[PDB]
Amino acid sequence: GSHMEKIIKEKISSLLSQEEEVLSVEQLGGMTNQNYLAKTTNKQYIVKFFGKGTEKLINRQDEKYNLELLKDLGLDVKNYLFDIEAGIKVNEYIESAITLDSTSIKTKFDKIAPILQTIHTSAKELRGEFAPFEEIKKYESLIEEQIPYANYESVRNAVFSLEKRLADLGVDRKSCHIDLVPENFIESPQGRLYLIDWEYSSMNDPMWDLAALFLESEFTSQEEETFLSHYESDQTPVSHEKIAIYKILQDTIWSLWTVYKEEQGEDFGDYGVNRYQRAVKGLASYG
Amino acid sequence: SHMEKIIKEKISSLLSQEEEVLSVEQLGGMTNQNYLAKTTNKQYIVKFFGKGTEKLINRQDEKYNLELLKDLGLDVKNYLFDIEAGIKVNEYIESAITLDSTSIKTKFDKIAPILQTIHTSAKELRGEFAPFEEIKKYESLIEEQIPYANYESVRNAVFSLEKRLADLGVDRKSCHIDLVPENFIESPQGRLYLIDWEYSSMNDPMWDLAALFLESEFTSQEEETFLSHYESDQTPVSHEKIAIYKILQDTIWSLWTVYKEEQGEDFGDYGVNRYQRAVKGLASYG
Ligand SMILES: C[N+](C)(C)CCO
Ligand SMILES: C[N+](C)(C)CCO
Repeated sequence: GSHMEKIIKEKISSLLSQEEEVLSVEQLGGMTNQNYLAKTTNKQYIVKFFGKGTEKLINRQDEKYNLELLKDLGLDVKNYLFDIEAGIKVNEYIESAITLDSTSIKTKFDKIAPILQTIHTSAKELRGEFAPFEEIKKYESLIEEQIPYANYESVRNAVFSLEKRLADLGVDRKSCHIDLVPENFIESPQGRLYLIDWEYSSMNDPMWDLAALFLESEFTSQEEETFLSHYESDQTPVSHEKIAIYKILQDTIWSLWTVYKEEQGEDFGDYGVNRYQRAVKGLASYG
Repeated sequence: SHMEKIIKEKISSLLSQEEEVLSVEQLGGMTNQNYLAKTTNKQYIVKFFGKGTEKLINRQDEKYNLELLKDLGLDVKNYLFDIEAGIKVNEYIESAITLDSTSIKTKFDKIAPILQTIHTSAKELRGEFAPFEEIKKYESLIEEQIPYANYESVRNAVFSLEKRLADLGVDRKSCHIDLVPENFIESPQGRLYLIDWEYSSMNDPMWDLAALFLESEFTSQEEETFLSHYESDQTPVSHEKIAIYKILQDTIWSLWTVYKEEQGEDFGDYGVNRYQRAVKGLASYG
């Protein structure tokens, strides 16, 4: 316990049917939000309190709209409560589910590719657009201290030169998840894969999501080619160069996100610097 | 030579009063019979349509297509196109550099915008290049049995790619269809010409890219570099489609070779080597 325990009980009893009590409340990991697992008599619930500083990062009204909008696709787990004023959301917790990792993900291509095809060709108009260069400027002005990363102004300029390349290649605007870390995929006992945690989801080019999938799980070149044969279709075209560019933009943006989050109280060790350095490496190989 | 005579006869109407034919030599070439006529002030390519090629190429469409493609300024000047005589006469670019599989690798910045120009031309060429239909076409034209080993099984494998292409999406654009490096000619004034449009037809642009890569044996790094010059919002690129079209080209042109050899040509090992590269491609693709 206890006051956090009290709040969590104070906030999920309205979901508890006649004759039901909370057995235990456990803290979970997580990067964006303050997460808990509430175990009850009948079932378990994921409780997510909006993380430190995230109000500037995520439009929570947009997120709520997007959760409702995407429900019929059946990709995510259920949301039981989404209460913006209280700063809380409660999701279904899938029992005996397996959370994917960078190793186990390599065995699930035939399940992941159709999930991504589903969202990318859904025609869903999400509230909010992910404009990568605008996002960089966003994190720049949110960060109070100077950005700690070496040679930033020059790296930033090299990164911004990619905007013209993207415009020349053509940028698509489709519903995207935006954050394809392997832990966002869970497999239930029946063998059904779910894609969870849509809080960053926004309109973007689908090559962003492919880049994220590949980067976050460190796909090999062969693995990328094999995944792409699962994914590529008339309705889901693939540009390899766009993927390479979005990998650089992602490392750039999330390294900045890390600086912001760490000013808001977090500590992610070397997460931020490692991503930044990978962006620099990506730039050198690209250019 | 009676050859001398008919050549003089044909380009006669192009020459003036004391303008004369200095010499005539035989050129290389795989589809037609080609000759260089050197005259007082101009040099001309004289092309006699190859034996049996009327079955392969619609010459009336080719003439039409020539006219339609003129305002793009890609080809050299055509002076004569006589279907009845079975002859065309083009300008021969003096002291031009004919590109080869080596020199083509230094010309990406000139080639990519040529291919962008044709592929985004919005022009409706007469003739559609449907590769699986083209395979069936060659099979019907070939009189003896196709000599290639295990052909039925290989053909089966090749035809299994029709459905893959349909699932990837097939575009329909004006294409050159025959991008051997020798079809690129560099003038001493600096411009690159793309010549010999006789196979040009509506097709997926990934076919032209596959032909360019395959005929000059691009390395994968060279392909990637080339695609950096070519890829754009208007000219999107699919790596898998390029790989499939390479297999299709090797198959089709191996059959073209059997057909041509039945007309009396001898291309040495060209046919079997292309067929076997399709076999190799199919193995590497699966
Ligand atoms: C959003 N990050 C990519 C920074 C990790 C969160 O899943
Ligand atoms: C048409 N081939 C590809 C067989 C060679 C002619 O350029």
